[PDB]
Amino acid sequence: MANFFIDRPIFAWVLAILLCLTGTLAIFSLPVEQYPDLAPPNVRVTANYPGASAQTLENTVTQVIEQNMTGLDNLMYMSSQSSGTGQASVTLSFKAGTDPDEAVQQVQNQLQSAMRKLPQAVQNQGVTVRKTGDTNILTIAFVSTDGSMDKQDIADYVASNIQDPLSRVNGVGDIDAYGSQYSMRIWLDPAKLNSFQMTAKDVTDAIESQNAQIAVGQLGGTPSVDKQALNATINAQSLLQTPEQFRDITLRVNQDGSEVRLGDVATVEMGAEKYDYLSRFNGKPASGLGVKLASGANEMATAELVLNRLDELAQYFPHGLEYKVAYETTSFVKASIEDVVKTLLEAIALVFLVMYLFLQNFRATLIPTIAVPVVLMGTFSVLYAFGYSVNTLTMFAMVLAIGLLVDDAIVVVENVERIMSEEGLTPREATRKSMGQIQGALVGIAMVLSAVFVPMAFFGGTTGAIYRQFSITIVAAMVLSVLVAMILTPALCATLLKPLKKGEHHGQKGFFAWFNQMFNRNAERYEKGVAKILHRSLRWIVIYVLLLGGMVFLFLRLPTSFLPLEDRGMFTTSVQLPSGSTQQQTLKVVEQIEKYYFTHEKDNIMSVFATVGSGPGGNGQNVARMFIRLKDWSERDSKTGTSFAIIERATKAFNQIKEARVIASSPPAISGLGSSAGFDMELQDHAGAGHDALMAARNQLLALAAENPELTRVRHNGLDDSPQLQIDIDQRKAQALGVAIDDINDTLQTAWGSSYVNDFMDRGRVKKVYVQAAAPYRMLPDDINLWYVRNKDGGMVPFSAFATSRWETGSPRLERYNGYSAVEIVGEAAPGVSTGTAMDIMESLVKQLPNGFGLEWTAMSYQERLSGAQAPALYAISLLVVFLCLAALYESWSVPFSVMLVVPLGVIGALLATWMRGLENDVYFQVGLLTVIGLSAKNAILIVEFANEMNQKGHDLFEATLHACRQRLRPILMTSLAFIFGVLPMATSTGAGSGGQHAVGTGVMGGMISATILAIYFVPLFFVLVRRRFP
Repeated sequence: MANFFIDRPIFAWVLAILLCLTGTLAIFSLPVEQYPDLAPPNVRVTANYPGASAQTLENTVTQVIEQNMTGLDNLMYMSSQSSGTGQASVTLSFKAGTDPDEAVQQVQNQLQSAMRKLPQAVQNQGVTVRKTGDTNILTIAFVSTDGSMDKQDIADYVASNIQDPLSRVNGVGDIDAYGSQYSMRIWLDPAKLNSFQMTAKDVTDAIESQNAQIAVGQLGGTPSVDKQALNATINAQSLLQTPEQFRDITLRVNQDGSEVRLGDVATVEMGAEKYDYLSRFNGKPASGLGVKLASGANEMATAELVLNRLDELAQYFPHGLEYKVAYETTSFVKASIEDVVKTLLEAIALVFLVMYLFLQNFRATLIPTIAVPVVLMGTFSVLYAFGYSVNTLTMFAMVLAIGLLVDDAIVVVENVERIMSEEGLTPREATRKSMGQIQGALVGIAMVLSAVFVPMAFFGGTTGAIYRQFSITIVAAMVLSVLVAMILTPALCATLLKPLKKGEHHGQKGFFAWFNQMFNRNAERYEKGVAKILHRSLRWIVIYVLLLGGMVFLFLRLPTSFLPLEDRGMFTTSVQLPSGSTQQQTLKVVEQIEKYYFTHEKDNIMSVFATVGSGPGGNGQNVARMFIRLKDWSERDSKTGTSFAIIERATKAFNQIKEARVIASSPPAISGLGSSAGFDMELQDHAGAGHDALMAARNQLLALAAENPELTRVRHNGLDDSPQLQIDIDQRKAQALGVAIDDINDTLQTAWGSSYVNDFMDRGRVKKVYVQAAAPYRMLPDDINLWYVRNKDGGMVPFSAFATSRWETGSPRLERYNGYSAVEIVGEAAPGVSTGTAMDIMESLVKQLPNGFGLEWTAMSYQERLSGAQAPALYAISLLVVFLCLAALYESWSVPFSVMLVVPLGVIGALLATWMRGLENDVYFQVGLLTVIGLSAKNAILIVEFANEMNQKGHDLFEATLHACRQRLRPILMTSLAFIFGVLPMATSTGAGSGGQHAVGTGVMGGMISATILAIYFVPLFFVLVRRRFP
């Protein structure tokens, strides 16, 4: 095919132009983001029962939903939790590859069956089915500088005027709000109600009757009289708006003309619907607004548009109110893209530099400078065709892929240059000769490289998708480069490469002449060394065995991780007070934490956005979450001001706070990924022994795990049991007094708990109406006796006559896994112990527990259980395919063994480098290891192919091998030096994303150095041995 395009340069140019144009269009079209959708589709069903308990919520909502979530497709497992707050969450985790839209549609369809079975209050509150894969782009906090606007006012203004326009931006998918909008609040007073012989049910009925919209009908609705004049819509009373109107709601009118209004028995104010959240920004009350990206759009552009629109809205803000960004991802992703494109351009520049250093021809130097960009455009086109996008992973693969295309261009241009400068052939004739002698080698290289990179695509789970991104990117780049190498590059070498090789060589003096002399001397020394090692094989065979053993040792010593941690610009601090603690104490602890942040780590912090009333382990009054944002990477020191150093200091500082367990942590890149040491287990109760038996079994299992040295940091993710109040309503006594049990239950539910009675309109927006007791009358257990219920005769019966309260213990949050009462016991495998071994130890411990208690692994542990040693099988198949392709290429069964033995040569250097630098065996290291394997394999393939060709034509074995290794020295050195210097900025990058860049740079640098040093000697040795034996 190469000879076809050598005579037709215009055809190759046309194809290159088409590829470049398509690549440009793809670049303009494809999305850009930090990471793609890499997680099994998880769907969460959230139901809210105001004032409910954990037991009541589980009985009436959680179990009902679970029993109807049947018939779902690709459902890995079901996890549910019922919290004492009044929120029940059912999480349905589907298998990887399931369509998220289909999954959420199925979950919604199954929920519709059980909607009527839910309690009326739960239905009124609304049950929403949403994915859990939400990625928050920004967390904007609105704070009143003047102080005129209170927290409730700020939240209402945001929900009214800000949440609407921002949600209409193209890239916005969802906008979470951390504040509660204004809602009409009615605070009942038991003494007043008893004074007027009223009840909470009367108030609820009056509100529902006097605050409603009624559609009467039409004035001339068909059928009508013969000569009806007009047809007009008829309307009736409208929703009440002001709190004063609610105070005028007439409960009853006395026979004397006196009236009893709603304001007479209650206090009406416009407050928040949910008082649980106490969001605070930099010590001042504030409300948050989290915007989440819609799939398929640029997160950077979406964030920019959201900020621009909010700036537009900022012109109409009331005095005092200002919007502050407490969390941003635009800076990190912009820095990542800038670093990737900088590395690509610098790699191209270094390719130019090395090409002019070795070949010393300007046009020959241009030849690869124009061949790499067309391959890049082709790769971008393929990525757009496959539906991919510019991610961190895809960009890293593109950086890795730069080695292969550069290597192909280097080898072809160097071969044609050598033919021109030695045989004196015409540029066209030299190109034809080079293509004739290297044509099959390129196809074999393409096939073996594909076999190197393809198998990692078929791994399962989130790690499987992460590997698939790199695999597809690199394979597309390799195929495009091979196609370009056989089409475009020969045309360039035959067209724009001047025949004056002698003239080009003649005009050489200074550093170029000295470099040529040094290279000639080093090549002579290398050839002499190769001859020496060929004449003495046993020592170097022993050396190879020792290198293999050291490779095994270093692989065993390398810790394993999934993604490196980078200074993302912010970290998160969490606070959890002991159970049964009010939100005032949590606020005090949060104030202490933020004072610490603003005092000591002042030089690095920029803004801390706390949120009392929610956080890890479930929402509650004793749980708080804080988002701490740091300054730009340049401003803070890169030695003592790094995010890791800040959290290291904070954890030491936070561990001295006995009040609550406050722990600082850095957010993971992907929520799905977890630490390799850690594991998740769900100790279930199959026999239905009860909650108390389950808790006792959990305590025993935790004790056993703490005893075992193979398990470290084992704990439950749930909440420990807390005291609760049990009201005993004497049914017989209540009925003897004449009271109705339904009235008692309604009074308790709408007095102590809330009651979403109806809706009202405020400033053109509908807001909820809640009826509940005033704060001082729902605090102590003795506040129950303050209420009075009305019997049949109309008299008021005290609550103490038919009720008694006692203290008991109950779990604040009840959790279920796959429909069984379970507790999530999370632990971490001890260092030096296999994760599978830790899981087996935990399973044995669960066996030691009393019967009826099983175990089920979740998330990462379950994924590991499913994917059992798939990688060894996939790479064994890959090795077999490589062997078959090489045997076909070399027309022998023994020669391919020579190439396959060079794989350990390049991996030992990468292992040694990543071990010395202290890095770990992350996925980036895996990709770099595969790339260095591929490059070493390509070098060995070229060497053995040249040697085999010369031997077949007749050149002895020793002489042929020496000549082949002499010929291949220059291109191998050229490619190795170019790739090393291209990835050197990655290995020494300080700033955003330094983690993955350091990983890839160190791995590639070590691997390439080791390969280019060892292979150039060992490959001739292997070839000579196998050809001597002829097996």
